[PDB]
Amino acid sequence: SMILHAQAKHGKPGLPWLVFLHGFSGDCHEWQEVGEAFADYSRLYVDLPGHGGSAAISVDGFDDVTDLLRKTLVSYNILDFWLVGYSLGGRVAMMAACQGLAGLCGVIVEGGHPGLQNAEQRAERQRSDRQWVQRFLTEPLTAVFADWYQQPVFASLNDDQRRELVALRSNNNGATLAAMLEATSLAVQPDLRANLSARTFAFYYLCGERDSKFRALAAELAADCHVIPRAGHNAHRENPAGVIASLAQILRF
Ligand SMILES: [Cl-]
Repeated sequence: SMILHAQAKHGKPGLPWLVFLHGFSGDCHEWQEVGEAFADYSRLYVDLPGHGGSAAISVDGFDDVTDLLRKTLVSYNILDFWLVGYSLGGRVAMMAACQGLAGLCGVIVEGGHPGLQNAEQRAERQRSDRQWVQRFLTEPLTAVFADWYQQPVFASLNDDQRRELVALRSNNNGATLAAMLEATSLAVQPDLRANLSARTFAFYYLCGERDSKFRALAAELAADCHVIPRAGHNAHRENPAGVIASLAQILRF
């Protein structure tokens, strides 16, 4: 059966694995600047459905994604690991941990939304996301991304940072990207605050000093929050030395 495309790097045999999950439009290169600091651990850089080398892999919902995740982990023979997810990757990570994974130590989430709290909020999100879908599904990505990185969550960016990101993300497939966006929209995602608060596994949170929206969301979660200095929503991209120190504080204790 099919499994997610991933890049594996081996570390010491007695340490767990660091399973890294990128955000929307990203690929398995997202966490590599950070991940490579943890030379003694094994690392698995995963490509989510519709991204990188997993572009052709199609999913309907989160269930399908977490089934691909369970199967990928089994193929790589990962029995002991941590799930590290950024934003979209952060949400598939929380979703996967709550459904249940064999040999999970803990989940580290960076700017991952734990879910909307009412049917009205979900209705707004579904409307706004369906707009984005058609935009990715038709229009040139190079133009769609220019608007994508102007959303309130990316406010803290300067135009120089924004130019680079639009250039990096434009190298993608809009149809597969749109199908993923649809399948895992925050509108369809349950409110996992209860399941996380149940404290079924170790759970940590990171977000940038400048990520006002997710700093706020963290206050609602039963988890430690590491606040990355001089960084925004994608804090590992702006301050990797900061994010390494935070992950090290957690993993090496
Ligand atoms: Cl990003």
